[PDB]
Amino acid sequence: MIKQAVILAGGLGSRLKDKTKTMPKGFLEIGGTAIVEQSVQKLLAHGIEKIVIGTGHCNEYYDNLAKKYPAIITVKNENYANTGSMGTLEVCASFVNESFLLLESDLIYDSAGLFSLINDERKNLILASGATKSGDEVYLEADEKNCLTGLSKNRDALKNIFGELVGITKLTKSTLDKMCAYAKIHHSDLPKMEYEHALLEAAKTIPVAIKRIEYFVWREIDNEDHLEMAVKNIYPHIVENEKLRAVRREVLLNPGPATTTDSVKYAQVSADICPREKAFGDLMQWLCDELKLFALASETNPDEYETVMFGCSGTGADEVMVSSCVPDTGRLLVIDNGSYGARMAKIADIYKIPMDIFKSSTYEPLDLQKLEAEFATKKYTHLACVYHETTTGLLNPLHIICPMAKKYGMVTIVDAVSAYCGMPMDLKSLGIDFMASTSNKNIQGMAGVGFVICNKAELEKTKDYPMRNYYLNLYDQYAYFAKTHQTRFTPPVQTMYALRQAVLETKQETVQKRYERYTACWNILVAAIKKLGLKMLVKEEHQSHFITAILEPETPKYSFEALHDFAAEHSFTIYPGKLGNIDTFRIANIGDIQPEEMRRFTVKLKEYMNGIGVG
Amino acid sequence: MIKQAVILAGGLGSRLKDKTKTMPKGFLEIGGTAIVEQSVQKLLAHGIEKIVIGTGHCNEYYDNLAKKYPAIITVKNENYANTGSMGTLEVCASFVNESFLLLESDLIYDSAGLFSLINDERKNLILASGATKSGDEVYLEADEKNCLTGLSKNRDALKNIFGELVGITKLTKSTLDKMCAYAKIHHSDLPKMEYEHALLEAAKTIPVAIKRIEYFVWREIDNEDHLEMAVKNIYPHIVENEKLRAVRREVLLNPGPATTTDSVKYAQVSADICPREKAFGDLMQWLCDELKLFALASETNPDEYETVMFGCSGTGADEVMVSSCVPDTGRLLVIDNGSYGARMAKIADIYKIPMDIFKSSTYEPLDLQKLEAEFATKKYTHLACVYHETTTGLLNPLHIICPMAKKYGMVTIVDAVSAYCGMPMDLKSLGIDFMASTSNKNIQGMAGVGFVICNKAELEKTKDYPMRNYYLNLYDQYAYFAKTHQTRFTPPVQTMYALRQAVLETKQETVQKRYERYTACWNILVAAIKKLGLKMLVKEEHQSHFITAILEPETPKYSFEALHDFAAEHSFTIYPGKLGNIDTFRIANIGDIQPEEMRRFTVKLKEYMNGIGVGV
Ligand SMILES: NCCP(=O)(O)OP(=O)(O)OC[C@H]1O[C@@H](n2ccc(N)nc2=O)[C@H](O)[C@@H]1O
Ligand SMILES: NCCP(=O)(O)OP(=O)(O)OC[C@H]1O[C@@H](n2ccc(N)nc2=O)[C@H](O)[C@@H]1O
Ligand SMILES: Cc1ncc(COP(=O)(O)O)c(C=O)c1O
Ligand SMILES: Cc1ncc(COP(=O)(O)O)c(C=O)c1O
Ligand SMILES: [Mg+2]
Ligand SMILES: [Mg+2]
Ligand SMILES: [Mg+2]
Ligand SMILES: [Mg+2]
Repeated sequence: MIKQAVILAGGLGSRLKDKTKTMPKGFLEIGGTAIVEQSVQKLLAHGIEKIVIGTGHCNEYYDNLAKKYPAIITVKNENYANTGSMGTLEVCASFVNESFLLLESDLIYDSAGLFSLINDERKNLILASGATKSGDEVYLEADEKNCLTGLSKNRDALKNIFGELVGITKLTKSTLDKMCAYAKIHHSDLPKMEYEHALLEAAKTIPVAIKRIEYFVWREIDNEDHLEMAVKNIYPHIVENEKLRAVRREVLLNPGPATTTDSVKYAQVSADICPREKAFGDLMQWLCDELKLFALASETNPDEYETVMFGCSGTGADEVMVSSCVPDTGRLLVIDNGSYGARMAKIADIYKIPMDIFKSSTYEPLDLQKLEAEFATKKYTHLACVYHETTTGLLNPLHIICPMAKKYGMVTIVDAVSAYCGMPMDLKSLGIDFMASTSNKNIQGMAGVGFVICNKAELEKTKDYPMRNYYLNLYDQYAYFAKTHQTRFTPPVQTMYALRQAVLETKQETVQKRYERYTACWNILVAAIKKLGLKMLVKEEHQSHFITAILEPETPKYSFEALHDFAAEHSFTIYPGKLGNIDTFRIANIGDIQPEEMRRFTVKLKEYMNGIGVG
Repeated sequence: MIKQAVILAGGLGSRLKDKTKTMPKGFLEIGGTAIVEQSVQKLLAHGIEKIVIGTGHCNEYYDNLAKKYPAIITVKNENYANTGSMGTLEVCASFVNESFLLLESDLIYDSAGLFSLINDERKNLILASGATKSGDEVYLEADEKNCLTGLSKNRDALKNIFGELVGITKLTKSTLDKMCAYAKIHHSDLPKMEYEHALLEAAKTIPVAIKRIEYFVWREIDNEDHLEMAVKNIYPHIVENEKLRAVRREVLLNPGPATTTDSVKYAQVSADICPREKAFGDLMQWLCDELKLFALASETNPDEYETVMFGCSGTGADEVMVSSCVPDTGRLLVIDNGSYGARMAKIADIYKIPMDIFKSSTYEPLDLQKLEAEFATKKYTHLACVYHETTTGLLNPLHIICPMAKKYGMVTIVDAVSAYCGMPMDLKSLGIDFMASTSNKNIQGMAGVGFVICNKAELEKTKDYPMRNYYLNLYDQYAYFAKTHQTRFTPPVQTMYALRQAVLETKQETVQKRYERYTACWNILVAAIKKLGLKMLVKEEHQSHFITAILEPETPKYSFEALHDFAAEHSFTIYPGKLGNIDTFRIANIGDIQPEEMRRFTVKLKEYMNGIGVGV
C-alpha cells in the first residue's frame, strides 16, 4: 500500500494572471472547494497517511490548509522563483522515505486514478490519458514494454505518442534519489529543471512504465481555457464518476456498528496478503501504537502502555480482561449497573474467579460513599466496571471511581467499549490499568477487532498467572507478538485494513471534535425530545451524549415496531430499549452521523409522535 | 442488498437477420464470450443469487447456459412469437419474490450500473444515459422529481428528453404486480405489449425514478450497426472501466488467507446495517443453512445438522468445540500428529478437561490398529482430531477413524479448518458430530467468521454441560440465535457479507470442481518438485493436495529468506516450514489460484533452485 504522497505546489501560476497574483492556483475553487483540498481529501481517502506539500509562492495558503489536515507537512522551496518544479521536489525528498504518489497542484481528477496506480504491480508508474485537446499537453514516448523513453510538449520531438502525462505518478524512493542526484548535479546549468525532465533521465536506467487510461477524466488548470474545460465539462463528469462508487448511506441511530464513511468501507478492499508477512506485522504494530494514543493525554508517556488486538467482539475483549487479569489469589468486585456490568460478573462467575457484585440502578448514578466503603474493606484486589453503560446512556464517573480504586491499592479493569474515541480519555490520570474497546464503536471502523489497552507494568504483572482459556488470554497474545512480530492466529486481515483507515480518520477529526459532533447531535435530539413532551430515563447531567434512552409514550397507539418501520423508510435505524422492567426506546448518535442528519430524524420523529397524538 | 434479477430473453432478434436465425442475440460473442453470459457474470459478482431468464426463441441456448450457472432458472414463454417483452416478463413473475434487477438480454454495460442501482436508496429506478447516437433509442420524459412520465422511440412525442433507457431497471415486487395486472387487463387489445409500456403505466401511480448517468458506457445490440459500435468502441471502453476497479492480484501460496476473487473483496462494501435487524438475522440464518451443506452429501438430511457462527479465528472455533463439547463426566482422547492436534490438546489441558493424548508422527500416517486398541479400552467418551494437518499437508483418514470411534460409542470432534470446502465431505457417513472451519480457508472468503457444523442431536446433548467460558460457548451461541434470530454479540457484519459471496461462488464452482482445481495445481507443483530433485516430507498417497511440505536443500546457498523474497518480487507468497527438527518450506495452492499460475510459480522456483545449484 502507498502511505506517502508529495504535492508540488511552489509555482507562480503566472499564466492565470490576476487569479494567481495573490494565491497559488491549487486554491482555485470549483464546486465550492480549493482543487488542491479536494486532491488532499482523495489522497487521504485512499489511505495516504503523510502528504508532503512543497510550497513557495503564497505558501501561507498551504500552511493554513495544513491546519485543517494533520497529515500535511509543508516545506518551502525558498528559491521557488528561480527553480522549476524539480527544485521544489528536491526540498521535499528528505521527507519521503518509501514509495509514494507524486502529484501536480493544478489537477482535478477521478480518484480512480489513485486506486489504479496503487493497485498496479509495477513499482514506477506514470498515469497517462488519451487525447484531451486541452493545450499544453505533455506527450509521452514509450517502448514496447510501455516504459518511458521520451517526453515533450512538442509532439513532433517524439518518435511515438503513447499518451499524455496526467501529473499523478507512483515512484520508489530509489527513483526519487536518482532524480534528486541528477537535479543537484545540474543546479548551475539547468536551474529551472522540471520534474518531468529528471524523471525522463531517471527512466534511462530504472524502468518507468506508463499506464494509459484512454478515457481517464482529468484536467490541469494552467490558464483560463483549462478552467473553462474544468468548470463546464470535466468537474461535473468527475463528480458523476465518483458518485458511481457511492455506497447506500443508512443513518444508524444504534450504538455501533454505526454509519461509516465510504473510505472506511473501501479500505477493506486491498491486495490479498499473508498475515505473517513482515509488512502485515508492521501494520499490526502501527495499529497497536496508534490505538493507545486515543486513550492517553498528550503528556502521558505512550511507552507506559500497550495495545493487545484480538479477532473478537467487545464482549470478547471484556472477557479477555476478566479472564486474564485477576488471579485466584485475589478477589474481584464487579460494578453491575447495566447489561455490560452484569455481563462481566457472569463471565467472572463462569470462570470461578473470586468475586462480589456491587449492584446499582441502571439509570441513576452510583452511590460513591457505599462504593468507597466496599474498597475500604480491603477484600478486593481488582475492580471491573463500565465507563458508558450503553444499556441506558448512563455515564459512570470513572474519573472519580478508578483513581479512588487505585488509592485503595486495587487494579482497575474498565469496559470503555462505547466510550473510547467518543470522549477524551487519559488512562494515566483516570487511574485505569486495563481498558477494552472495539473497532466498530466510536472509532468508526468495521466490526471484528477487539483490543485491550494496558498499563504495561500491570500487564507484565500477569505474566505468571495460570491461563484460564487460550484464544482470549491477554498475556500470551501480547507476548507472542512482542517476540515474533506476528499475531498468534489468523487475524481479520481486511477488517484491520479498515481499522487503520478509521484510525487515520480519527486523527484527522481528533477525538475532541468527534466528541463535539456527537454532543451537537445529542443537543438536537434532547431539544426535540423536550418539545414533544417525551421523557428521558437518565438525567441529562448523567448521560454520555452517545445514546439516549427515551420512555415509550403511554398511549396504546405507540409501538416500537411502528416507529421503527417508519423511521427505516427514511433511512434511519432506531434501537429498542434494553430493560425488562421499564419500557424505553433508544436513539444513539455516533459513527459518521452529521448534525443535519439528526435534525432530519427529529422531524420524522415529530411526524410519527404527532400522528399518534403525542406532542 | 438486491438478491434477484430477471433477464427477458424470449425475442427473435429479427433485425440481426442470419445471425439470429438459429440463435438468441444474447449469445452474440464479444471478446470470446456471449454478451448475455457476460451479464450473468456481472450479476453474480454483485451478489445476485437467482437469475430468472425468460426464454422463447431458441430457448435451448439458455437452458445449456443454465447448466453452467446454477443460480439461473429458465422459464419459457411458449407464446413468444405472439407476445412482446412484457409477456415474457409475465411468465417470469411468479419466480420473483423480492426487489429485483430487470435486464434486457442484448446489453453490454459497465457493471458500475449494477452497483449504482443497488446502492441508490430509491426503490424503483431506471438506469438512463446521456445521448448515444446509436439508433433505436428509447427516450425518457421526466417530471421535476426525475420520475418517469412518458417514454417513446419518437423524440417529438415527449415533452422533454431526460435520458435514454439503458435496459437495466431496479423494481419492487409490488411494481411488478402492477405491471403484470395492467398487462393481463390488455391481453386482448395489446398482446405484444413491451415491458417499457407497462412500466410507464405503473409509473402513473407508483413513482419510478430515473438515474441518469450522463457518460454511462453501454450498448444494446439489435442490428449490425449496434454490433459495430459495441465491438469497435463500447466494449473496449467497458473493459477499461472495469479494470480500473481491479485489485492487485498477489498469488498466495500460503494456506489461508489466500488469493480471493475481487467480487469476494467488494462484497465487503455495503450499506451500514445494525446486526440485530431482521434482514441481518435472515442473512446469518442463510449462512448457517448454506455452510452446513458443503459438509453434507445431498442424500443426507440437512435438518439433522446445525451451524454455529462466531466472530473468531479457526483456533477460536477449535476452542469452541474443545471447551463446549466434553463435560467433566467424560474423558477426551486427543490425536496429536501435528501443530493443530497438539493445539487442541493444549486447549483441553488449560480448561482441565479429563483427557489423554494419542501421539503420532507429523508425517507418517497414523496406525489405525493402535488407535482402535485405544478406543476399545472404553475409557474415552470423546475424540478430538484434525482432518488436514496443514503443518505438513498430512491428511488423516477420517473416513475410517471417525466411524470407528462412533462404533466404540464416542462423540467425534473434528478440526476440518483446512479441509472443509476443499474436498467433498459428508458428516453423516464420516461419523463426525462436530466440525470446525472458518471463512478464510477453502471457502475463499475473508477472515473473521469461525464456525462449527453440528450433529443436531449431539449439539442438543451439550445443553446439560456447565459453561467453561462465555464468548466461545457453543450451546449458548446456538440457543440465543434460535430464540431471538439475533447473534449474542456484535458479529463482523461486513465479513459476513463477504462470506455470503464466497458461499455463492462455492455453490457456483462446486466443492467437487474446486477439489479438482486445487489438485490440478498440486499435480503441477509435484511434477516440478520431482524434476528438480526436491523431496517431499509426506508421501503423496497420504497428502491432502492442499499444501506441500518440501525438504529444504542442503546447500549453504539456500535460504528460505532468499527464495521467499525472490518469489515475492514475482507476486508469489510462499510459507515457511513449521517443524522443530526437520527443515522444510511449504507451498499451498488453495484460494482463487489457477493452474497456469502454479505453473508460473514452478518456472520461477526452477530459476531460483537452478541458480543455487539444485536441479542440474
Ligand atoms: N505537467 C506540467 C503542465 P504545467 O506546465 O502547466 O506545469 P505547472 O506550471 O502547472 O507546474 C507544475 C507543478 O509544479 C509546481 N511547481 C512549479 C514551479 C516550481 N518552482 N515549483 C513547483 O512546485 C507547480 O506549483 C505546479 O503544481
Ligand atoms: N429497450 C428495448 C428496445 P428494443 O427495440 O431493442 O427491444 P428488443 O427487441 O432488443 O427486446 C428487448 C428484450 O426483450 C426480449 N423479448 C422480446 C420479445 C419477446 N416476445 N420476449 C422477450 O423477452 C428480447 O429477447 C430482448 O432481450
Ligand atoms: C459498554 C459495552 N460493553 C460491551 C459491549 C459488547 O460489544 P460487542 O457487541 O462488540 O460484544 C457493548 C455493546 O454495545 C457495549 O456497549
Ligand atoms: C488445521 C488447522 N487448524 C486450525 C488452524 C487455525 O486457524 P486460525 O489461524 O484461523 O486460528 C489452522 C490454520 O492454519 C489449520 O490449518
Ligand atoms: Mg501544464
Ligand atoms: Mg500545469
Ligand atoms: Mg432496441
Ligand atoms: Mg434491443
